[PDB]
Amino acid sequence: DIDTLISNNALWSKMLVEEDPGFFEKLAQAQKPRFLWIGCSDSRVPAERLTGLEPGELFVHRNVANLVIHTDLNCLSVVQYAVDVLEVEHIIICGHYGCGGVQAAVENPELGLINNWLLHIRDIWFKHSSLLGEMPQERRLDTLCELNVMEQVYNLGHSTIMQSAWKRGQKVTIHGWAYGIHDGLLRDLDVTATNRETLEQRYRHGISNLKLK
Amino acid sequence: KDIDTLISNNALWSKMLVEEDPGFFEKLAQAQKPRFLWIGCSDSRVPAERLTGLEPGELFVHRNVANLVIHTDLNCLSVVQYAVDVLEVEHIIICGHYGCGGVQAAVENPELGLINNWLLHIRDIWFKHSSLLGEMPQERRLDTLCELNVMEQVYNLGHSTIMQSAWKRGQKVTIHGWAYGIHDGLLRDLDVTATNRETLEQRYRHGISNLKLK
Amino acid sequence: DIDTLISNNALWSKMLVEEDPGFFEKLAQAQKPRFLWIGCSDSRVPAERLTGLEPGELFVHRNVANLVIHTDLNCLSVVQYAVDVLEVEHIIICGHYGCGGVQAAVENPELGLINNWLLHIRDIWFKHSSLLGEMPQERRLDTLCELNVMEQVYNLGHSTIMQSAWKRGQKVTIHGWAYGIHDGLLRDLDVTATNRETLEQRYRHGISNLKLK
Amino acid sequence: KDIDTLISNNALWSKMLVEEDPGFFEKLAQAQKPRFLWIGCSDSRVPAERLTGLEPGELFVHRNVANLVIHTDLNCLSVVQYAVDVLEVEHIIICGHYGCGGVQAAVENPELGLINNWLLHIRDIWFKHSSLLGEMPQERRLDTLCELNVMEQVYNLGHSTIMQSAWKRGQKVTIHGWAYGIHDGLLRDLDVTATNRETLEQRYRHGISNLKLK
Ligand SMILES: [Zn+2]
Ligand SMILES: [Zn+2]
Ligand SMILES: [Zn+2]
Ligand SMILES: [Zn+2]
Repeated sequence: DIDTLISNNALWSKMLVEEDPGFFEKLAQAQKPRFLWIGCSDSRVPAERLTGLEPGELFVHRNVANLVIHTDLNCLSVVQYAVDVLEVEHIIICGHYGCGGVQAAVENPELGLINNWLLHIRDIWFKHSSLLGEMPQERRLDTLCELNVMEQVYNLGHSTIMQSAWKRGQKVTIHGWAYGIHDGLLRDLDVTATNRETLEQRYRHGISNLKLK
Repeated sequence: KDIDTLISNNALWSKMLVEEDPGFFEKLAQAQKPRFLWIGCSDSRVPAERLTGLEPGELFVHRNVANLVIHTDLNCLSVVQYAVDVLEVEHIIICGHYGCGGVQAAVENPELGLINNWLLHIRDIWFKHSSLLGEMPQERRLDTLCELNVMEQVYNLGHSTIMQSAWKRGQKVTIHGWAYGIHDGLLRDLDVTATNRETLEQRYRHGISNLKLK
Repeated sequence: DIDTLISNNALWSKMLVEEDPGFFEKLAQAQKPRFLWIGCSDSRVPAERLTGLEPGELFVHRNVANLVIHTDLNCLSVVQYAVDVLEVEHIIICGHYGCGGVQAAVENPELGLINNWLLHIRDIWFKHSSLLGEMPQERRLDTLCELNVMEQVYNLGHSTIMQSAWKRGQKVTIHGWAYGIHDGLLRDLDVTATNRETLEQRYRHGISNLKLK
Repeated sequence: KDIDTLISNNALWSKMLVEEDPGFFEKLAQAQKPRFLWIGCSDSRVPAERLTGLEPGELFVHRNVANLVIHTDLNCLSVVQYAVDVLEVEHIIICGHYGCGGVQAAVENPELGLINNWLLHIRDIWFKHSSLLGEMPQERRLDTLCELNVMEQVYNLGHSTIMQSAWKRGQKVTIHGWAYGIHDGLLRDLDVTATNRETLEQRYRHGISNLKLK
């Protein structure tokens, strides 16, 4: 309960204050994050734990099914601030196998308001219908999870924010990853782009190397 | 740390667990709906998992700049609706933190670009409480605004059709407004906890009143 | 100038007050609109003029390139109010040939913020690349204008707002139209749907009857 | 009127023009950028073309419920940005109208569903001016709110990065706040016209002050 959490915070804080009174000293030392993590609200496994990144190195955004919608100002505001103000060098979009958002999109359950958000994933399911169709029933949702991350990476790269940052020569690299709850091992979908040209090439080869695998 | 470093940490981290504690992945595999929805800032100075001492999978999370719950932001509203109507979280926490770069930039409109539009929502608050903040010892305004902001977002959340509907349906959901600083990482309950429509209107005023009289 | 407009309003009002003092009396007579028109901000030719509809019969929404984005709360709020509150019986999405939004999307000119909005049209251009590709250069933009309207109609029909209204049995029909500035003659794209089932069928046959024509 | 009726009107209407006045389509064919951006309500009780007496193609238009210019609404902001930076409109008009169903529903929160979230933005205003409206003769509040709303949206527009940037670039753009009623269809300039950042802050207060002292 809320009481338990409050208790935890107290103890947790107390402990650190003693053992490592410097812990809060480091944090007090303004360290601009160098990475922007865009993941799902499910947050099955915190980004910090998966990567060993320490708090302060990560600027974070989370929504249902880790989407980067062309016109979602919430995510775009996070991206623009991180890129233009914090000047992060890396942006990572991470999905996860078994994601409830991804599943709900396909198993179209009348969940309410949230379904509108999920229609963006449904567009993807239909876009890659042949590929998804030509494969085992049990492999489709996971493949869709990967297709989603790749499509969002593509959207991120085409945002005016990224196009303008690359055009002016700023150094920003975007990545697309995914992981399962059975080992928490990150899988690089290999759609890493450092400019507008590689974005296209990596998108193309990524989608095609799935049809081959 | 370059990308390859992060991937290296994960590989090793996962290997040790797989061996050392396979139980970790079993707990995770066990589909247990989150009970809390955390709405924090993208700055994420101290991860909510650390702060609350919760295990992964116990929290449904949403993060945006300066932790806002804008009346018409479908991103945050969709997270909320899914959590409440689908995952049925019992608690929703909006947590801010003193020193937030968003809150600061909002009052110092540094011409940061696109992000400024999002921050005008904090500026509205800065002006709304101009007297309370004007009678403030300057160097204590940004921290106050930080708390004022959290309270306003809690207010907006309680007023969302999502929340009004849930409460009317008689569903058990409590919303909280917290804050903490990076000197102790200690959470301060802003005393704006609401469990229904009535409590919402009251606790809200009796949350702002505190500061304007203390 | 602003002065001219103000002058016009005065005269226009004065005139009517005399000739037809009842004009404002009818308006004063609360007449819930029966149609919702969703068109482009260009508004080359006002909806009222194209259809002969009189003010008050039309509830209206306008954005660049007449889009109905899965997650655009502005348009969705107009739709939900019109459907659930005003109970309009008809919703019409109307595009127009030569639309600057449609052209800008393809001729990808770095126009600023607006380009993010237009990425939704670009998705369509690429979705129907084969069809568009297998046709005259001069016919592509106009065809894209039509494809856009059909895709937005499809989006509208899949919104939770429409799905829930149809499921509960409310009578709502959605249409997709377009017109050119050379004759202002409305062309029915024929994707009219009265329920969730006809929506799918009309979408399918509409897209396919274009490839044939 | 059923759909087929509307299509019939168009067919006939177009035929007569094609014959009677072919010049109409020539004027239209002549690409002449709009000079005004009109932001009105979806109610559209009286089309702006009628109100201003403008020809088609002279106005770039945007309509939403209760004519709002929300800080973070990308729909309206994209229309604005395109009009200002691309079409280079010289004037932007935000026009409200007394009796607006959105303004009314906002203060009477009838549990209309999704639309209520959008209307919370008007409610914020209703509360913001609680005294001015509290010292109002009740039956005159909704019309006041209507005007207050327009002024607030004009304020939000002037503060958008889009507008701030344009003005800083030294681009000539003027924003206006109007309103009218369906008894005379006469436009009332709410006196909140702004041509730059300075004028914006001033005219804004000197627009609200009028009402709170008159
Ligand atoms: Zn997920
Ligand atoms: Zn922050
Ligand atoms: Zn257009
Ligand atoms: Zn209205």
